Amino acid sequence: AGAAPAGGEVRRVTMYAERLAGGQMGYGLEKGKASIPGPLIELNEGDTLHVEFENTMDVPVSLHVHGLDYEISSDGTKQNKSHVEPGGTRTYTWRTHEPGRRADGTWRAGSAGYWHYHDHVVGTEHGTGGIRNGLYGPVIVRRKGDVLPDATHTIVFNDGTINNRPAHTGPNFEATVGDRVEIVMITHGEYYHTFHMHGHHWADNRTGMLTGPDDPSQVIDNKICGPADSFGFQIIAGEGVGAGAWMYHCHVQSHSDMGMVGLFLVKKPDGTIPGYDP
Amino acid sequence: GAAPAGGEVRRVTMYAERLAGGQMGYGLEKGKASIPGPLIELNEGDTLHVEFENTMDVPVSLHVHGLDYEISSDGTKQNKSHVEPGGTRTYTWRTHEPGRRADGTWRAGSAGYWHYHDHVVGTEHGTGGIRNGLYGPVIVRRKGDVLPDATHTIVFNDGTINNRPAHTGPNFEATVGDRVEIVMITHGEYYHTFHMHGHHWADNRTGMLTGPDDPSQVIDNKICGPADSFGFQIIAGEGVGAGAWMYHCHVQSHSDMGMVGLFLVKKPDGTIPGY
Amino acid sequence: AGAAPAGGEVRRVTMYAERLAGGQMGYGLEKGKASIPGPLIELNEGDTLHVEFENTMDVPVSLHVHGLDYEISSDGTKQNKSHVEPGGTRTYTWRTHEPGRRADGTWRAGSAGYWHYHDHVVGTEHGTGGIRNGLYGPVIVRRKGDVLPDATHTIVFNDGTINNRPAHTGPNFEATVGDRVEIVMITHGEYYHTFHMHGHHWADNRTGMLTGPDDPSQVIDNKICGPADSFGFQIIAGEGVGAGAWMYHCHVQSHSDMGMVGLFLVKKPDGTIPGYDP
Ligand SMILES: [Cu+2]
Ligand SMILES: [Cu+2]
Ligand SMILES: [Cu+2]
Ligand SMILES: [Cu+2]
Ligand SMILES: [Cu+2]
Ligand SMILES: [Cu+2]
Ligand SMILES: [Cu+2]
Ligand SMILES: [Cu+2]
Ligand SMILES: [Cu+2]
Ligand SMILES: [Cu+2]
Ligand SMILES: [Cu+2]
Repeated sequence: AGAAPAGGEVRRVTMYAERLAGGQMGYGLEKGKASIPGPLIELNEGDTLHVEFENTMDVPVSLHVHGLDYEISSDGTKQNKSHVEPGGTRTYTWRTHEPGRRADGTWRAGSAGYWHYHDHVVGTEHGTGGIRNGLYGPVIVRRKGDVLPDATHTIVFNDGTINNRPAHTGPNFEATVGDRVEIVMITHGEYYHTFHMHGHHWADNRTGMLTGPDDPSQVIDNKICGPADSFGFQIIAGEGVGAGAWMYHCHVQSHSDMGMVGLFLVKKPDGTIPGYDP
Repeated sequence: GAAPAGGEVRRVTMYAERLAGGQMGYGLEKGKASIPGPLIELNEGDTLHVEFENTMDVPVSLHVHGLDYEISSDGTKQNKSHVEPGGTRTYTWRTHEPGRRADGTWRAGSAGYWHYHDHVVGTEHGTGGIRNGLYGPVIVRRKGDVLPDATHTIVFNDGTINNRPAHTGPNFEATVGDRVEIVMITHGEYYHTFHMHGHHWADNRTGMLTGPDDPSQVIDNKICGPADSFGFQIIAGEGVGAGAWMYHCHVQSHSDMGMVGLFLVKKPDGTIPGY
Repeated sequence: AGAAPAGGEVRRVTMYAERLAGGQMGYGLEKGKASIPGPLIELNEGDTLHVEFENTMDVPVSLHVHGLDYEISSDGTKQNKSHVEPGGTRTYTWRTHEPGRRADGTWRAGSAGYWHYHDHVVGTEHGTGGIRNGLYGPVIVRRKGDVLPDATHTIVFNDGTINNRPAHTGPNFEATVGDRVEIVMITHGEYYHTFHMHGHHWADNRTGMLTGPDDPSQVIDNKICGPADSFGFQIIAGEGVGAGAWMYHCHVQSHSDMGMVGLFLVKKPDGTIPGYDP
């Protein structure tokens, strides 16, 4: 229960790229704790982030980010010699800005939104191998006053997997009726997808909720997405529909049949989920 | 005509039936199933009880997008909310108006262009049921929405329009000046792009800009994937006049192989120049 | 540069459809100077354009435009005999209109937007051959008061090529830090794509810029698009990021690996590009 403050802090974090089991690779904030997706990075508009990056891996790796402000030296491409050699370290810097009126009279959009970072050098100079291996994660940049959620869950459609998981293994997320639940939805790889949530719905705009009665944004429960698309939203769990095992899945039929499905488990306050019997 | 405030409790019967050629369809009366299924129209606030009967020999279900439904009306075998052969079940859809929540945020209303479809035939995601034709449109209107003269539903289902054989339309007729509503739904395996000659719409809830402050892009071509639904109203012939106005998927092999139809816009005298 | 005036002029131009080398086909405003993409057409809402069209080729050809007001005789399809026979001429007329209140109290959208024209009869009755061969070009319709760019660049994803160019050959576009640069981005053919620009971002609305602090449009740097989609935007070159070779590419991973890539070369005021060697 709260809102994002105004930003402008200089922030620091250590990040590592590490091999994981089965040919996978992940980003982590502590050694041996790499995850797919990588760790959620949250900033308020105006914040600067210095990522003190370490490549623990035996092959080059990079960190490229969407939406945020970065100089070429933090592009994270071989083009710009801003990759990281094996065993090497590098500080990537991401800046963000508030919205404001330009001198030419136009309005400059702020950095706020649902973004993501990923590798750009593993396998190919566009990171095809590193992204396939799991080198991706979410970045939320919040505008002053944006509503904060009770929990945030990241769902990545990477080719024919969710979060590089084996088919038919979710992931599942739990909430209680009334929780404000934030979804970060990212796509990667070769395929288009359509993200669908049973029992819930959001506005197709920056925050996923209408700004008020004048917001003409479409309200949807199904959204087409392709490689490197990112969007997000906040829903009220069970709003107008109640507790239950609410499925979410890609709606491309073969993709849902092959396992691109998971559960949003919404509990009443007493913890019950009517009719859930897996 | 403009939509009123909703709030009524409404009722329909619906049946799932086998149709010719391994197809299956929904209908509001027995032996009268259609593909797409019947158009369901509600005002925000309405409740709909669908007294549903599975007349076929395989399980079927009814799952809806966008509307408010309890988990018992999800329409999946996972919840045992499917309908066994010969069975019946009442699925209930509710709808709500927009309004501010107690937490201070704005809750969107139910209004928009939605759809219902099977979730259990062939697979536990309805792949065979959707392929066979078990889909239909639902429109929920907001108080004050302008009402159209006609509503036409165009479903891109895999490589087909409305499960029709290639190059068989469908076509739709209007008169210049008619306010025509299009419901545009996609199902199956493929992405598509919907395109209309001679006409354009806003990429927002209603397909019409709300006024001069609406920044929505105006378009005549829209990418869509399985279970996407959108809709819009056009003034037939507005700024362009009468004629056989093509619509089609703009994916080139799809338009070449048959996902094309005609919006046949008539002069007042009933004729179409150039057709 | 400034702002678009109110429209309402009646304009005329010659257009030719011509064969080019390698089995290609292009539109041009001067005989012998066709190009792929075709010439940029720019109109202010309310303007009329009479295109005096000549088919110099040995196959029937047409001119079909998106978004604009055209009568059935300027549809440019075989079904109403508005194609152009080999050697023939025809006047295609495009009209446009301002937004306005209808007498019924509803709001009529204006013609403004990022549009395109292309063939509709070469090879198939949907122009599959003509489009593949290069018969496509951009149309911009501006609203009174739209900000004018310093330059406009057109990027067409046509099947697996950019602008029918051999793979890995760009195109590249040059700008100086602070330039107001306009991108028109058109897709054609068989495939879906995702368009991504490093170092830059835009608003997913008509103009690509937020109208002000009440515009809830998502700000993005990645956008899914399919055959005959058109969108555009304006960016301030290097805004918040500095000079550099800023890659743009399809983000479908194999497409970026197969050469659907180019460079937005943003130069320092001294004309140099840091970290880039030509
Ligand atoms: Cu890139
Ligand atoms: Cu998918
Ligand atoms: Cu659903
Ligand atoms: Cu990327
Ligand atoms: Cu489902
Ligand atoms: Cu298609
Ligand atoms: Cu067209
Ligand atoms: Cu569905
Ligand atoms: Cu066409
Ligand atoms: Cu591509
Ligand atoms: Cu077209």
